[PDB]
Formats: sequence, structure tokens, C-alpha cells
Amino acid sequence: AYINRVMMASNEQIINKEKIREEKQKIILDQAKALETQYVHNALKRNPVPRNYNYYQAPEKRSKHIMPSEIFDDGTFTYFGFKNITLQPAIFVVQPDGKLSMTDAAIDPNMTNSGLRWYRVNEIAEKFKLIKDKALVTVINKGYGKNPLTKNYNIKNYGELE
Amino acid sequence: IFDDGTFTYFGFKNITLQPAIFVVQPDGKLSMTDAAIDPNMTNSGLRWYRVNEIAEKFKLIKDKALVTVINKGYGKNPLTKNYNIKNYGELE
Repeated sequence: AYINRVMMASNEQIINKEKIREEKQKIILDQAKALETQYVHNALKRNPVPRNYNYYQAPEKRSKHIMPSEIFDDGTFTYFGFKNITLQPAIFVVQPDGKLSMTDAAIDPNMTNSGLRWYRVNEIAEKFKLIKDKALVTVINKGYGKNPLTKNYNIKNYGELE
Repeated sequence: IFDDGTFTYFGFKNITLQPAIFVVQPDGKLSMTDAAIDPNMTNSGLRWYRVNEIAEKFKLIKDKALVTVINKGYGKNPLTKNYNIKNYGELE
């Protein structure tokens, strides 16, 4: 009866406490990973703060089914707010020679302020045509260049880089 | 706008757009030069845009709007002679 080898089979309690050590290290590591990706996913699409409101509009003729309602910006993007009884125009940025420029745009699904349909464009300019085939309406930015940003890289100013 | 004797750093706002920069050749013609937005410089909250030449007139051209930059400090402070941008340079 050599019970001493059973006692020398207790060097894996060192292995036991070290695997509990690296396991709680693993749990705190991926818990910090999940926490920070929760934060950077929550504060990536949060909301934009508005920057200026000084927007006028001028419809030509029978542009009531195309007229925007509440328009503002954030210094980077311009948020148009339509009703739902209105249709969806083709938005255009007036180039400073007077010509037009088709820009990328999307209906923003996150914003539902005041029960509108929000539609952002990715430019800040002074005149915006909203054109369907005959009806159109021109939006005049009388707050152009009054409140810009200083300089940033991401939409919210908690930005990442590599 | 400033320079370092080798590169010329333009500093834009962000409400402005991004022109096509051009170096005026001394006959009066233009010359497209290589340029890049410098990501390291964020002085005064601007968009820095360096070109790789030192000249006297710089056109900044989009389709109808343009602006001419006049170097009234051209050739007043050059370098002596160097090989790299910072003067701790390597060679083989």
C-alpha cells in the first residue's frame, strides 16, 4: 500500500487553481470585450445633435405632394423631414455654377422625430432641389457656413482609427 | 497655408470642399502634382492637405470656382540641402 503516490498525484491542484485563474481572466477579458462593443455599438448610431435650423423653401407649382416639412442639419449631414402623405423626391445639390449634382442619400430609420420620414443627405450646401418630373421645390440654406464643426473623422465624436 | 521648404501645407475648413490643386508652370500653364490629405496634422482644427512642390502660384480649381494662391515668400527661406523630410535620414 503506497498512498504516497496519491499524494504526489496532488500536483494538479496547482493546475486546478491556475486554470481557475486563467478562466476568471478569460471571463473578465471577454466581459470587457462585450461591454466595450456594447458601448461602441450603442454610441455609434445614437442621434445627431442639430446644428442650425435656418432653412427656407420655395415650391414652384403644385409641389404640395413633394414639400419637405422639418429640415435641419448637423454640420455634416442634412436631415429632411417629410410627412407620409407626401411622396419621395429626387434630392439634388445645386453646384455653385447653377448646375445639379446627384448625391448619395438614405432614409434614416433611426430618427422618428415628430412622426416624420427622415431622409438624410451627405452634404452641406446652400441650395437643394427636390425634383420630381414637373413638381419641384428649392430649399435655401440661409444658415450656410454659420456653424460648422472644427474638424472630426466620425459622425459622433468618439471615433476610432487604425 | 504655410510650407516647410519642401512641402506646402494647405489648411481647409470642413465646410469647404476639396479643390483640385495645381501648380502654375512659369509659362503660365498648369501642372497636376501629387498630393494627399495629411492625417497627422490637425493644427487649429483644420483639414490639412500637402502638396509636394514649392512654387509661386497655386491654382485651386473646381469647375467654375477657383482661387489663386500667390507665394510672396518664394525662395526667401529654402533649405540648404537634405534627403529625407526630417533631418535624421538614412541611406544605403
